[PDB]
Amino acid sequence: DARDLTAFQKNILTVLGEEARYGLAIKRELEEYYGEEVNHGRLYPNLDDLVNKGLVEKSELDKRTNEYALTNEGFDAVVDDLEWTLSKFVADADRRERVETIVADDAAAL
Amino acid sequence: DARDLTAFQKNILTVLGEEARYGLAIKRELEEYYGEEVNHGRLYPNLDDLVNKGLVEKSELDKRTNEYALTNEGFDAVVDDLEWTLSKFVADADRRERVETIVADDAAAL
Ligand SMILES: [Cl-]
Ligand SMILES: [Cl-]
Ligand SMILES: [Cl-]
Ligand SMILES: [Cl-]
Ligand SMILES: [Cl-]
Ligand SMILES: [Cl-]
Ligand SMILES: [Cl-]
Ligand SMILES: [Cl-]
Ligand SMILES: [Cl-]
Ligand SMILES: [Cl-]
Ligand SMILES: [Cl-]
Ligand SMILES: [Cl-]
Ligand SMILES: [Cl-]
Ligand SMILES: [Cl-]
Ligand SMILES: [Cl-]
Ligand SMILES: [Cl-]
Ligand SMILES: [Cl-]
Ligand SMILES: [Cl-]
Ligand SMILES: [Cl-]
Ligand SMILES: [Cl-]
Ligand SMILES: [Cl-]
Ligand SMILES: [Cl-]
Ligand SMILES: [Cl-]
Ligand SMILES: [Cl-]
Ligand SMILES: [Cl-]
Repeated sequence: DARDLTAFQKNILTVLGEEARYGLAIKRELEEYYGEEVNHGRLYPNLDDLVNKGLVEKSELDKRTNEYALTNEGFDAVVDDLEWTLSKFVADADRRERVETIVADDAAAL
Repeated sequence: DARDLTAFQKNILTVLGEEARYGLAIKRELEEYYGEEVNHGRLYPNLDDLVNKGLVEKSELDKRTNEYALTNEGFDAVVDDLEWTLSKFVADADRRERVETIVADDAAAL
């Protein structure tokens, strides 16, 4: 599994689970999550790690810009952790109601 | 913030989101997740960290039950990360349906 990834690496995969993105756009999504700046020197070595692990695929677009996307193995890692999180969180009917409301509101906002 | 926690620390919170637990029980749940041993010396220093951060407490349910449990702030942290994860995962109708099915199957197992 990918269950030994860092939180930062897992968050990259979560970002790419929404859609494929350029490196700079991943950085912005992570900054919005953390509420803090994310340095290029942290992001890109971690992207290279995820590509080497087969969880992310890279597509070069010019010379300063790459597009990154989940592989199926990377998507499986996102789903695996979501399934585990939900298995623990959905502990009674009120928890089930909370989750279902979140999902339906996210879908309605699309 | 709770968004700066390590993956290991976030996984403790997830375990306690299911129910309050004795330390040895947290260890078991984490070992089932990771598929590798989790040493005393990794788990308990991090439990102490989460207590000092106000996310976990030692609770005394009755006179003979003293377990680890989420504080209100710890529960907020678990919900906050689930909300962010779902906001990125629920990216179209098929993703919506997938999460609905995960939740329904979890609920049925209760
Ligand atoms: Cl981490
Ligand atoms: Cl991290
Ligand atoms: Cl994480
Ligand atoms: Cl983008
Ligand atoms: Cl870029
Ligand atoms: Cl960009
Ligand atoms: Cl998750
Ligand atoms: Cl699971
Ligand atoms: Cl309930
Ligand atoms: Cl709830
Ligand atoms: Cl309901
Ligand atoms: Cl609700
Ligand atoms: Cl227990
Ligand atoms: Cl114990
Ligand atoms: Cl123990
Ligand atoms: Cl026990
Ligand atoms: Cl498992
Ligand atoms: Cl305490
Ligand atoms: Cl709680
Ligand atoms: Cl999550
Ligand atoms: Cl959010
Ligand atoms: Cl899907
Ligand atoms: Cl059902
Ligand atoms: Cl059933
Ligand atoms: Cl049934």
